[PDB]
Amino acid sequence: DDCHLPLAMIFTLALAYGAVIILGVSGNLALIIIILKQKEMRNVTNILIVNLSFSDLLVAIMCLPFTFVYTLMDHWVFGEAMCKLNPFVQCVSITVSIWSLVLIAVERHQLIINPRGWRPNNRHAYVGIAVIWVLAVASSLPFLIYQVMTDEPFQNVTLDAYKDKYVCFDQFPSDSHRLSYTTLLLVLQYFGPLCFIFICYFKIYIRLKRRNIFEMLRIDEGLRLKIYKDTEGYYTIGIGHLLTKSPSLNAAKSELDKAIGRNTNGVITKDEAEKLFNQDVDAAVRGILRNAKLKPVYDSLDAVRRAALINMVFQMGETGVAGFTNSLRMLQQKRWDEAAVNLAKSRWYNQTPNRAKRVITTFRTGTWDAYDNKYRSSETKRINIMLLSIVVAFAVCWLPLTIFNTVFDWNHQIIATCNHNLLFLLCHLTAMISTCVNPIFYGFLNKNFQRDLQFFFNFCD
Ligand SMILES: COC(=O)C1=C(C)NC(C)=C(C(=O)OC)C1c1cccc(NC(=O)NCCCN2CCC(c3cccc(OC)c3)CC2)c1
Repeated sequence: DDCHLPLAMIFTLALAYGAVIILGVSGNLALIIIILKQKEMRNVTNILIVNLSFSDLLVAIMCLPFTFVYTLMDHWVFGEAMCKLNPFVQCVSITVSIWSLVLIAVERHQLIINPRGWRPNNRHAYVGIAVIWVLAVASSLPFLIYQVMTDEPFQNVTLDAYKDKYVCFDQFPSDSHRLSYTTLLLVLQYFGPLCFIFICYFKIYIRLKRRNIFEMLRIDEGLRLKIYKDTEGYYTIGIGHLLTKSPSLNAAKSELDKAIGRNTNGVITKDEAEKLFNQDVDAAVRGILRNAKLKPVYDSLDAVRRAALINMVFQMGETGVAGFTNSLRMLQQKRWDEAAVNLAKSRWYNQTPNRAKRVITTFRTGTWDAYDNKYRSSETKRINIMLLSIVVAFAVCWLPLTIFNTVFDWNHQIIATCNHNLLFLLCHLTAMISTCVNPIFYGFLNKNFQRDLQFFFNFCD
């Protein structure tokens, strides 16, 4: 066989695997214990995170050490029971994690669409996790059924006359049966769901940008649920939405019952106000793009700075903002500090300083730091970025082993060498690291958990 694996690699790997056990097993068990006993911190997202780290506890116990030890041997010393479970319990774990991450993305998407009235009773999450586990066990079953432990190796193993040497290998009906199962598993259970997860998180980001523009105008133009007479003298409702220039209150009430399409009687809801504000934002955007002066300036700006421009259109109008000739020129040319000086030298700034000072600070920094009251928008931005990073870390971790496994499923004829076993252990370890990314991203990036894990570890002493 001309084979020779060095002990300089073996011990370094044993240290690396042992580190991923003590960081994984403890971290995933700490994440569970904290969320479980800490009631009210056990929300739909957190319940699915406990389910996610429970599967990562199984692959760390049932699969991780047995695969490493078997690789360094020409025979399976753990029995038929541990042999058949190895690909099954690993597959179930990848699948449960995939669907639990899918469910988290759907829950986060429902929260960004409707945060006000979304009060979910955890029973739908318990229903989800049960369906996920039944779906995972079912789809993974052929690995358990077709994994074999026979003392009849395909290849020459080292002689041992006193004991019968057994080998743990996959023995599917045929190569087409194995390859067909494996390719739709990889496509429909790995790539497929992941694509959908990223689709949701993109849709979350897009709807969050439009709701950030809502919070900006709420603080400035003001959110009113009753038909009120504005500075001009005409009837308005919500965030500066004009009904009619008609002086009759009943004539103005008729426009609201037409805009909403419901018998309002002068009173509308918080959600009803956001729906019309978003329509005005689109109407303003359409106008800004129709405006030759304001179109190159809007196109130049980022999401935050475009909102500062929209806030200005909502206040002065299109002909109003167009009058800021030299200031818009500077904003177009990305001179944020120079433009902040010029926008303060206006008749707009002197008249409405409180609003202007905020709009100017947003045009200079390019962030919602001017509107510090909006800290609720800043928190869910951090949570969704962390949750997306968990998905990417999961996808990247398993990707080298997923490639190694398919490459050798199509090239099943190829004999396992010392170079293959080293490459496999480097892929297996990277995949095993996914067990650690769940508590490290939910600990060192989550503010609630980092202080809580320290007030539990030091409390034990
Ligand atoms: C829903 O997503 C999934 O279910 C999976 C993903 C995403 N990610 C991994 C790592 C999987 C896994 O661990 O599932 C249990 C399965 C999966 C995917 C594709 C393909 C496969 N193929 C097989 O298991 N073939 C059966 C043959 C497996 N052999 C791979 C090579 C290995 C080996 C080991 C040492 C040296 C070698 O050199 C030739 C070869 C021996 C076992 C699995």
